[PDB]
Amino acid sequence: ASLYVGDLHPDVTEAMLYEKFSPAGPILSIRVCRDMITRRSLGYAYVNFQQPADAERALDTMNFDVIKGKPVRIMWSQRDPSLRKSGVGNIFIKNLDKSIDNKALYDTFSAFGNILSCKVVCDENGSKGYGFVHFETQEAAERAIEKMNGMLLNDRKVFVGRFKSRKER
RNA sequence: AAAAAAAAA
Repeated sequence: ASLYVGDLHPDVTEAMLYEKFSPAGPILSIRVCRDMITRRSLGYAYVNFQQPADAERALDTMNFDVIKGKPVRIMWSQRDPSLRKSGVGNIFIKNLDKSIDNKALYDTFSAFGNILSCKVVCDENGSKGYGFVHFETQEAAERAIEKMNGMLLNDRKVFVGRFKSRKER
């Protein structure tokens, strides 16, 4: 019943998160991670629910909601970076229809299996064009590719390939 | 063109 909720605006507070998540169910605790001494926020926080059926509800309901201008990425807490660093179930999407946001991106790929974390990246002028979707399974990822890479999504043709970090790149 | 993230203070 622990949730990682990130992509937070450097000013979002534990109080604002409480007001945000409280509706999903009773909270055990909320904590926004900040730099040891400067206290500068680290752009993410833990939201601990009392009932996992609440944490799960909040995850399946408040995902992508905007706070102080930013869409929050919510996922089950998983402090071991191994999978993330190894992007095995992680795919890359290029050439998005701008009208395409996180939610839209989630719905389109969720069919292939459980996705751990997805984000359509945007900048001041919006949708920026691409994003990623980390599936819990590389079998899921394999099926996403192929069954999506190419075919037109919102008039536009998309490129779906394995993630490939900046180094490989 | 385009190639993310997470330090329980």
